[PDB]
Amino acid sequence: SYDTVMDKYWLSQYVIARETYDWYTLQKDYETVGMLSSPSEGQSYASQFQGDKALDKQYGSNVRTSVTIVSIVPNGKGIGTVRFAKTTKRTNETGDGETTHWIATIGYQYVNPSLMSESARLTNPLGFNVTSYRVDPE
Repeated sequence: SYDTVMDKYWLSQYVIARETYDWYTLQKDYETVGMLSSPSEGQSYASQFQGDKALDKQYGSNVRTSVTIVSIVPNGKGIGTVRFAKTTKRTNETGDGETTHWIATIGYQYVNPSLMSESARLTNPLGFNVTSYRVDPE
């Protein structure tokens, strides 16, 4: 399925943007999630970078969390399931970090792309749009 392959691409892009923590990549990841999410899901994502305990304020460049996509099942019923690993490393230090495994359940749709600017279509050509997101331990 062309649709299946394309859904997998965007679900993958979304999880990577949303679960990665990299100081030098943060603004771009943040905007990618923002652009690919509904207002409600976007504000909910953003809450982690708000306030005193905002993640960037706490970590700076001393922590990096990298994502590895393990498997993806879209279901054609507007929900996709993404299994992935997170590896967190304290950048100044050595070793390999902790790796943990998760399952993201993602509600998503595609919105008419004609209703966006050509510029916005350069980052989201198909109107991919995440309406709900949850992450649960394996």
